[PDB]
Amino acid sequence: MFENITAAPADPILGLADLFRADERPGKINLGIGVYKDETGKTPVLTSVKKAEQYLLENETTKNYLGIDGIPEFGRCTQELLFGKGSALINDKRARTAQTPGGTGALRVAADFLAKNTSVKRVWVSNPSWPNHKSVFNSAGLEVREYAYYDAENHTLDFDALINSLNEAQAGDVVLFHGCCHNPTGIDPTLEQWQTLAQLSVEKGWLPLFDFAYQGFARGLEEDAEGLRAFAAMHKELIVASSYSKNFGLYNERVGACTLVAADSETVDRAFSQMKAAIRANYSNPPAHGASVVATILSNDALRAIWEQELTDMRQRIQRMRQLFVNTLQEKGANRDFSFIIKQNGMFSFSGLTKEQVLRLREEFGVYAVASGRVNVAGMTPDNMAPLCEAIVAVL
Amino acid sequence: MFENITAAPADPILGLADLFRADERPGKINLGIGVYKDETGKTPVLTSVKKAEQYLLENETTKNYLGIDGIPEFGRCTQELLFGKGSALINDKRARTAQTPGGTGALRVAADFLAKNTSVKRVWVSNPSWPNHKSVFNSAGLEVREYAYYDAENHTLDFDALINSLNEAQAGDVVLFHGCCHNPTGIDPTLEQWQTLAQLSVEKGWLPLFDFAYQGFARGLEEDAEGLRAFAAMHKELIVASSYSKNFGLYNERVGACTLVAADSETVDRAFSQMKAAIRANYSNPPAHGASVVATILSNDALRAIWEQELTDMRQRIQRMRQLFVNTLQEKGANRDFSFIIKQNGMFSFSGLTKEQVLRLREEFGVYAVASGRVNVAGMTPDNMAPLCEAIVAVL
Ligand SMILES: *Cc1c(COP(=O)(O)O)cnc(C)c1O
Ligand SMILES: *Cc1c(COP(=O)(O)O)cnc(C)c1O
Repeated sequence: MFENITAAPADPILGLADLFRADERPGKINLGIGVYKDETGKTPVLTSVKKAEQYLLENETTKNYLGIDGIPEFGRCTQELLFGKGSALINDKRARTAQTPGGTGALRVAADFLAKNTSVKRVWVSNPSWPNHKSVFNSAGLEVREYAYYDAENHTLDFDALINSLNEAQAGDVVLFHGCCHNPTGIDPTLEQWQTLAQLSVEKGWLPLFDFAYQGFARGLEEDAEGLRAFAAMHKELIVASSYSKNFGLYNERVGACTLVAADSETVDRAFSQMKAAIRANYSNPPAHGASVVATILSNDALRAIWEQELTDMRQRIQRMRQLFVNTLQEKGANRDFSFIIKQNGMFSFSGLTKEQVLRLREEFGVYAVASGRVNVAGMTPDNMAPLCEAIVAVL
Repeated sequence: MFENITAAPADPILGLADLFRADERPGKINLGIGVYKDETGKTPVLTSVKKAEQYLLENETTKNYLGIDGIPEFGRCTQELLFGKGSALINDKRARTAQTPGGTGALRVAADFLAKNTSVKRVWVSNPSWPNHKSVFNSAGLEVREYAYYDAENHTLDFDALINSLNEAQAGDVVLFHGCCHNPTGIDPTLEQWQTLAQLSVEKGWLPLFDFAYQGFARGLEEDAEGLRAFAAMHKELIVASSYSKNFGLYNERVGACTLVAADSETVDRAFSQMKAAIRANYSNPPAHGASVVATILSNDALRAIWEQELTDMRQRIQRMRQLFVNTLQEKGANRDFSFIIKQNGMFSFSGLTKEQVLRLREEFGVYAVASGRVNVAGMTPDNMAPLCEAIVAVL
């Protein structure tokens, strides 16, 4: 039944790792990773989540099943992080949050729910976007379409092409928005554009799906949700797949949320019964440990203050190398002007390199990066900086 | 898009819990739960997994993503538990194990893989079986069929009806077998029947899917896998969805495995690339904590010996109340003879009651049970025994 021919193909970024370890040579630099790294190259456990883990060891007395939608505490800590404390959405009981395995886990649950209970047939994702978005949505029977976003040239958001392209969408189409700037480009909407897009969607009938995975890495936790909240003000129904992998550095514990908002509490509960039916048929109920850590910190004033200092250090560190890479590039020769790197938010950026400068950089220079030219600046440190900017000047 | 009409319906066992807490009265007894409970009514964390959790707090230094198929250690600890140490299957590199979120998580992954990469269209599950089996398989586009198993009368396995019914299956049909006896009935195959069914399947062309969730609760870890191994000897390809929820009492950490075996290593790796493609499009990669606890204990001789003493206490405790319930039923009046309860393995058993003796037992007697008459004997203790056997004699 399986013997002879089934198939393959390698993940874009995930197969690039098995030639990082294999290289002998001194220099070897991996940008092209997807996690954060500190000035010494490690992805440490946060001081704050180690404290909440000692709390959980001493306090937990059972390991019994969680409800299908998880830990209540977690759900409202999420709603308050995504929307704010005083939001018409929370006091009006318009939102329901399922605790889910990672942000990908939340998108597959948005997907199965939508594919099975709704009339939705296409979702519109940006070009470029995170490659695993097509697979999650195609696995739920939905085909994916693309709306312009960058193209390239000016190194910015091509606002008029995204809209002239978004007009080809009909009214029960989902359009997926990145809340916290864009993987792979780091490019925003400005608040005035998020407002210009929230009205459009209200008038054309799109149903927005915000993918929000890097909240806290652009200007701060609150400022990073103003796009979302600018749409949550205008919408009756919306969906958000949030993740706590990159901000609680809780990557392998699989900690995410799928929030559904619906117009009123009676509707959102009927809808959320089917979202819970979807989940029951996938993994049955969510992993407790990581969500138990996120809810213990977010509800403890001491702990939550150490976490926020730790998110501000990561955030400040990435900003530093955006600032420092574009400077070392100037004082190391540098052909092209890279000023665009600064205010392009978060960990990833398109270096601008061709799919030939990347392979020249990788075969015999030791710098790794994704062939699309996407680099992770959190893979950059101060004493690996000038070996890296030198290698890049060598190829233009 | 969601406002007005979507839908509902309640889970068989999972909705029965919200009227357990709501009852004031003294007596209130919940059988109809799905977890183990000790002689005092609690589902404690195992001594052994608390020790492995202190080890993990002191030792882990990162929380970075696991590969798609998880922790290597976990995978071979599983292969050695499912198949034995010296198995042609392991030394010949014929099996690949993905670490998965719970046993349900492994079945949805068997399902998506099969539905998308294979010609499989129907799977045959027993009547009765675990109700969430139809949903997992239907969500993957597969319809479910049923093979006779119990019907009722003799209170045993109706061997000839299951086979006369299994002949209506064609050759790329999956037939799902419960390895460790049967949810909901606790009824086996004997080893001589598992051998009689392994040949049948080899000759008709079925592809077996073993669901193995209660390994260690019938006679012991090894004896409980002899059905599986009696088929793994005869088969070229097979699938098993194993779970560590009920034996490591690790319920909410979501710890399971999906093992694929294929005829040779080159095939099973091609097949397992697509199984990993399936997983990537669902939750991306599995939760680390619980699997990290299972692999730390199974690879430590001290620790693994405390765990096995703890699995033998649970196993001995359930046997005790099977023994004691059928005795208190004799000395408390008792109409019918309940001798069938003993050697009917594990936690659940069909009490034999009608869907009217259950509702009489629940509305004004305080004993809870699933309407199908399924009881959890681990919900039975020594000083709740004679209140419960008394209530049952009262209704016949
Ligand atoms: C990382 C990421 C996710 C999901 O991350 P998890 O590791 O599953 O929490 C979702 N969307 C985008 C755009 C991401 O970058
Ligand atoms: C409990 C059970 C499972 C899966 O359990 P998890 O809680 O997800 O580990 C699968 N099959 C049967 C027959 C079960 O009883």
